[PDB]
Amino acid sequence: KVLKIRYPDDGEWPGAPIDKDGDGNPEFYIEINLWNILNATGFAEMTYNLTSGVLHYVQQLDNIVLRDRSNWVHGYPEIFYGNKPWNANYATDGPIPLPSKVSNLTDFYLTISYKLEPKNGLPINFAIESWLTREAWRTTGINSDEQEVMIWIYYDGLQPAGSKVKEIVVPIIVNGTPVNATFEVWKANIGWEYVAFRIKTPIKEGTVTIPYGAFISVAANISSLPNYTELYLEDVEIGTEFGTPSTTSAHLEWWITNITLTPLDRPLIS
Ligand SMILES: OC[C@H]1O[C@@H](O[C@H]2[C@H](O)[C@@H](O)[C@H](O[C@@H]3[C@@H](O)[C@H](O[C@H]4[C@H](O)[C@@H](O)[C@H](O)O[C@@H]4CO)O[C@H](CO)[C@H]3O)O[C@@H]2CO)[C@H](O)[C@@H](O)[C@@H]1O
Ligand SMILES: [Ca+2]
Ligand SMILES: [Ca+2]
Repeated sequence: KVLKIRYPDDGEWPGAPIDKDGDGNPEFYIEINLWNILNATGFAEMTYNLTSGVLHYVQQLDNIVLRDRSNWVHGYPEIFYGNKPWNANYATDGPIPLPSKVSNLTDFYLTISYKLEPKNGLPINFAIESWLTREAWRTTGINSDEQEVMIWIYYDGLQPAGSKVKEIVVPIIVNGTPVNATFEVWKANIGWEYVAFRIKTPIKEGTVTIPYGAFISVAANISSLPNYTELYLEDVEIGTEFGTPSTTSAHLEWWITNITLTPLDRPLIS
């Protein structure tokens, strides 16, 4: 009834599938993903109560030494749907067929109910991201003709990579009320093309619905990549990046009670 992963007990890369019907196809996949931490004291723990429906992340890390300061953040504990293209983990038991080529995909809403509690001014975000790859089922990383898209609905003390391009309006739902929100658009070349959308009014808790195609359509429009609509939307990842090169302790807790992807009857890109 309860799934738990823990760093450092489970190794360098704790992770597990959420497979509530035990059918061998996960609905979601969880990872602690401390990808830029070389060593730390303390622990990080992610639990998922299958019975009550709550994901709870608890982190108390100290003595943090990074693998590369130039990566800036320490890690990205997360839950995702689809095929994460950095490893052999995947979750495909859901209504949206990911991976699929962006030219063939439905638009969809993403709704998340959550609460964030970073401690002591820890720099964090709450970021949704997707990777867009040239092959359908990538498991060995990302190339320079591919894209990373993030959507930050909370942040404190972090800025996206690269340069600010523009601001856009995206209609979202916040705590049940539809509302025009503003997103900053940022773009970088970091070994692949990176496009980030950073809300101008961060939301530290509640229920938020976003239209995924509004973001992928702007990412397509501003891209420098050839043949963009041939790329595959591999996954949708939801997690909190945290830390800076100056951060040596990182205590954080969060909860997610619901993630829903709702297909629409319209193309992703418009
Ligand atoms: O699963 C076990 C296998 O793990 C392999 O290592 C993987 C690791 O699982 C995976 O989680 C890691 O992914 C990170 C990716 O989350 C991160 O994304 C960044 C992004 O680059 C950055 O631009 C944006 O700002 O933030 C994102 C979130 O913080 O990117 C880094 C690459 O820079 C990824 O490392 O990828 C690992 C491989 O690099 C082990 O290799 C394997 O042995 C093991 O069996
Ligand atoms: Ca399943
Ligand atoms: Ca994978």
